[PDB]
Amino acid sequence: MENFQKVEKIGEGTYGVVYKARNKLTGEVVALKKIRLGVPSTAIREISLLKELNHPNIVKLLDVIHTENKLYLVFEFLHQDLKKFMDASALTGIPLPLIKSYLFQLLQGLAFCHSHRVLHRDLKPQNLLINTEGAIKLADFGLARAFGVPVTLWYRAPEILLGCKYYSTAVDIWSLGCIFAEMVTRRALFPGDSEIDQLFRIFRTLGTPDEVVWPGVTSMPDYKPSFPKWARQDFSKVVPPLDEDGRSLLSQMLHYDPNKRISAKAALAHPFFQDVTKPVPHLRL
Ligand SMILES: C[C@@H](O)[C@@H](C)Oc1nc(Nc2ccc([S@](=N)(=O)C3CC3)cc2)ncc1Br
Repeated sequence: MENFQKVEKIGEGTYGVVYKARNKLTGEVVALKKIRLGVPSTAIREISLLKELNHPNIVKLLDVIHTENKLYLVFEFLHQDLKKFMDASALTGIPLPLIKSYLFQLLQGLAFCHSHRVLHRDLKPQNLLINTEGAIKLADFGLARAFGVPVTLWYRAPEILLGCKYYSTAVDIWSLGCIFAEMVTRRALFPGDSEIDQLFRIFRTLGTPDEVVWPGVTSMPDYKPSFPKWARQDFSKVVPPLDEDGRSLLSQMLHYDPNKRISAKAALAHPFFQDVTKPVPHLRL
């Protein structure tokens, strides 16, 4: 920490506080994360593995600093998050080709991390970071598991909400699916204020799941036979004015059954991405 000069606080939550900071002697400008507490050894090993994990759509973890029995993480700094960018574009909306770029790259990031069996688990607009060049990257990949972390529910896959202890990479596709739809419509897709309300907002839109669409669902830990039975709605109603290609890909990203939910790899090949390009955004910094 004495090697770093804090500039401003840019975030807070699970893992504590995040600062924009300058390395007092290199001059490099970084994002510094102080982890919230010595540090268990399994957490050190796992975070060390994450440092290896380099890809253009993943926020580079530059340095792990474990000292005075605290853990600091030093990340590359990007200048804006997707939430602020969505708020600033709320009057016009983000152009579809930039949405498509951002989705494509984000699926590239997941594909990569998933091929290394690394899971995000807590995707949200504040974890997705952009630059002036038209790139977008995922921040905090693998932190949940490295740290054994057990509040925004809005992007939570139904299998987590119904009490699956052993969930898969499919939980990140679900989240990214809810973010895709939010970019398109300019409203959060499932804005739950509690876990049951989150679940029930999902059921009211996609239909109450059952054994036919999701084998095994009724035996899940927090499944209750007393759940109300709502009928599924048309995506044409959910995400106007996304085209049929985009709606087809979204529904596959929002399959109830995690084994039927599209992989990031397969999603990259979806016809929605046939005319993808890489626009640059208008960022006001
Ligand atoms: C993912 C989340 O904890 C974050 C904190 O981490 C990072 N944040 C950033 N940069 C950054 C994040 C937010 C904003 S913002 N849209 O202006 C916010 C309203 C103030 C600007 C830059 N760069 C690497 C990391 Br890692």
